[PDB]
Amino acid sequence: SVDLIGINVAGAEFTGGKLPGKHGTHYFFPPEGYFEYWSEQGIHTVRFPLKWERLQPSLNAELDDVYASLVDDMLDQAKENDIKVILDVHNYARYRKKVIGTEDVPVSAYQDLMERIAKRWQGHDALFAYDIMNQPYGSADKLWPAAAQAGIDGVRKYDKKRPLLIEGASWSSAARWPRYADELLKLKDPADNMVFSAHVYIDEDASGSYKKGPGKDFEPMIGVKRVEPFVNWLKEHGKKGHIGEFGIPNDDERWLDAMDKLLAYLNENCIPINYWAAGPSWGNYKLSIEPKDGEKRPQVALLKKYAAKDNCSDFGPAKA
Repeated sequence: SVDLIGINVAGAEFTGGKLPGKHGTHYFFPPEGYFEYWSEQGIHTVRFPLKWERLQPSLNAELDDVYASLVDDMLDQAKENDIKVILDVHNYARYRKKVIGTEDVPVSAYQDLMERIAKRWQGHDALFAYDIMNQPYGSADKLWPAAAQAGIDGVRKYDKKRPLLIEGASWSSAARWPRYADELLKLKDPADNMVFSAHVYIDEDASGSYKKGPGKDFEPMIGVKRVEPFVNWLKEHGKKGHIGEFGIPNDDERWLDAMDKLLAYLNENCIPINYWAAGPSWGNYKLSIEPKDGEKRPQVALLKKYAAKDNCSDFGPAKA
């Protein structure tokens, strides 16, 4: 099923400079009982960041036993709690800081990673989709379309059915999406099951850092206005879409109003969202919606309201 409302569950990609790092010290997978809470809240789709260097510390090599087994366990817990999982290679189109498509990181090495991910997990019922790369940006933008094709070809060697979530250049910006997405139109999927996934934050610079408050002339429609270029591109080209990241602070009604207006527009166009972020080890991080004693999470009420209004059977927007 295609749920319009989902959440990022972040933690396995934390402390990216510590490689391999130690589970429970530098990075964190869901503990036992984690998925039960979100399932009870009516949230059944999760986007799950993974760090490429931890899954595959040598290019072209077998996946790391320890880290890949933690993914096995998390997928098992998801299935036990009726959670659908989008695996996210959360790597900015880079491996050990080098862009996919340079001599350091050939596209064939990225294809190898995606083959191994699909080979290991295509048989797992909790796996819903592959978000093949988080936020290409900067020096990776030009080479990203060719890298995306290699990642698509990699998954399709072993999984010929599941959707592939294809992000865009410039941090997968929804607001700037049509400026760069021309070369994504040339991507070819033999299974014809690609879904484009953009990101949107509503601080001034759209980084999602929220260094300041809303500001005097804050526009409540800012979220809608920043996803319109993306949704209109989908309609113009007959494509399907998705929003892989959006989040807001908990400390101003203006943020919540903009979130409500955004969710209404996504609902009208059958565009799913993955809120950023839940996760087992966020502490007092400003964008965390994980429960924490004494910290309010008004964003969750909005996600629940729109989960009850989900009447879509597929990724939109519908061609009508």
